[PDB]
Amino acid sequence: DQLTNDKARVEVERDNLAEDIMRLREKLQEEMLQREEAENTLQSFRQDVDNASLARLDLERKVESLQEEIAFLKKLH
Amino acid sequence: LTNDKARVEVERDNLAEDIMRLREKLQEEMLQREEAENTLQSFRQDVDNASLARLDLERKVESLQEEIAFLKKLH
Amino acid sequence: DNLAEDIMRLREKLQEEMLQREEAENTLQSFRQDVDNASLARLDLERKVESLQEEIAFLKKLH
Ligand SMILES: [Cl-]
Repeated sequence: DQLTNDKARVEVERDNLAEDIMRLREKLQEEMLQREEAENTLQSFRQDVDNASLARLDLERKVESLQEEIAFLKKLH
Repeated sequence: LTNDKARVEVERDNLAEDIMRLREKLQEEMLQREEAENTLQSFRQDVDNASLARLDLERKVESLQEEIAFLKKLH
Repeated sequence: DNLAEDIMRLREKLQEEMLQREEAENTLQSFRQDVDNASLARLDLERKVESLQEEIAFLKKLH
């Protein structure tokens, strides 16, 4: 009968909508995870950069000292 | 046949709830995305500053090397 | 009918978010390369500074 077919069809449409929403949800969650990993990696990079800043500071101090010494040695000559 | 209407109302209500949750999670995702963006720009600034600083440091080191060579030539 | 449309809308917005995230991770990779290069240059400058200290010590020994 056409009635049962129409009923089944309506149910199928409902199922399509629900599935579509599920598809969006899951993809969104994938984006969430990837975002999280990206954040972690970026933070590691932050740490690395900060350490590099420390080392660079030390090297700059050393270079200043060397500049003073060279300055004096040039004063001598 | 009011039951037929009731069932439809139930289905639509459930679908509506799903849509809501989807919207909320999407909004949160957008917020976190904003966060990540700001953190990214900040990190870029840090990288640029670091590069500039060590460029200056490189030039200073080179100048030091030159002065050293010049002083060593006097001996 | 506000379900089949609000679904397409959220889908489009989601796609935009995905593209955004892609651009973001690209930028992140670029940052990775930057970090590597920075490390190389840093080590190089460290060795240079060491050498400078040695030569300075030499010049000081000459006096
Ligand atoms: Cl450095």
